Amino acid sequence: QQRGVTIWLTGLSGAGKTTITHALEKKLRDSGYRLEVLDGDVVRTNLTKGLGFSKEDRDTNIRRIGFVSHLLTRNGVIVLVSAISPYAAIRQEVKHTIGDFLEVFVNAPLAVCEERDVKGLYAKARSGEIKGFTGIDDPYEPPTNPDVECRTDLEELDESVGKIWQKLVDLKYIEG
Amino acid sequence: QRGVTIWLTGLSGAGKTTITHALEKKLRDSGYRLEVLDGDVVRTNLTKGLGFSKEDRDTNIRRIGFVSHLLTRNGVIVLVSAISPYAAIRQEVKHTIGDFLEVFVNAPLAVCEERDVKGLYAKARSGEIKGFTGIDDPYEPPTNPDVECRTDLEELDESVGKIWQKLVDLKYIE
Ligand SMILES: Nc1ncnc2c1ncn2[C@@H]1O[C@H](COP(=O)(O)OS(=O)(=O)O)[C@@H](O)[C@H]1O
Ligand SMILES: Nc1ncnc2c1ncn2[C@@H]1O[C@H](COP(=O)(O)OS(=O)(=O)O)[C@@H](O)[C@H]1O
Repeated sequence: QQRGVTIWLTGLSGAGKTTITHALEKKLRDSGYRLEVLDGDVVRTNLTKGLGFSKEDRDTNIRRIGFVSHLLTRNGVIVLVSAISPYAAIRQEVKHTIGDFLEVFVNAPLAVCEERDVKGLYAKARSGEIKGFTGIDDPYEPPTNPDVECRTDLEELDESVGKIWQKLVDLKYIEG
Repeated sequence: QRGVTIWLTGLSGAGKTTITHALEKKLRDSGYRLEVLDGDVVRTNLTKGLGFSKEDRDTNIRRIGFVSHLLTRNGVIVLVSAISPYAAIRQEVKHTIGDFLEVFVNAPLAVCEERDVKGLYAKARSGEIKGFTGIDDPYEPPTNPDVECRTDLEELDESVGKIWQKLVDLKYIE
């Protein structure tokens, strides 16, 4: 049994949002659930191609992802969003529009993300090669009341996915 | 019942929006699950910021196709109303979506220009607006649409009826 819902992963670059998204996607698909993934890194090559990382463009980006997530959710689809989405007021705006919405705070310390520097972006932010990088010289406003929080430096992947899954069960979006 | 994109293409003023709304009502009143993506409306949200250059119309149509695809493959009936003047781009979206009906809303340029519903034809003729479809920008008519509605020669009910019957024939609806 399946009801529409947007599962919204927010957090720093490198915090592990994509990894959780993919593991959660697999778990859901293997149970027969109907889903769509909207990953910021990927949709910025199509749906939101042309946008940069100014405040205006991040707002446009998140609002556009929210638009598509809303249409899918209200038609019964489970939508997995993975996007830095650093502005709380914008996340709240999307949550309010969609209603069936779960905010997942993928919470890793800045220092941990910077040490791994998976795509080399932190070093480029520090040197000034890149301007306005989230967490270094651009805001990240952490969720104050997320529905699920995953402290990825302190919990195993299965534990993080498990908490999202259990929340979906508790709220009866998927079968227990 | 089955997902499908119903894609209305045609000149400004040809009657696309009127057919869309009438079709939407008929589908909803029969219990069907749908979404409408009207070019005039999505250009205030989904495609806000784009103009009417070739590259912007391509971006516009491709982005509408992106959303239509995700909805269609999840069982939703999607009604698109957009000038979509480039045949190759309509074909590209049709190919991506698969379950796609191209509806040619075909009114003569002269009929659309004489009504000039939004005053845009007069603005195109004076040069107030540049690159207006059918006046100084292309419209490439479908050569093999799934349904054609000659709105200057058909009653609204007849145009809607043909789209409905096509949906029935192809088993998208009961
Ligand atoms: N200035 C930047 N700030 C954050 N991420 C950036 C920046 N420049 C490039 N990126 C890349 O863009 C990705 C973030 O895109 P989004 O999740 O779509 O951002 S968001 O702020 O608009 O939500 C990061 O994973 C990173 O790879
Ligand atoms: N240069 C223009 N050409 C066509 N339509 C225009 C133009 N400028 C403003 N408009 C308005 O924009 C609408 C067309 O938008 P679309 O259907 O989204 O066009 S499309 O070519 O990109 O598919 C028309 O109904 C008309 O009202």
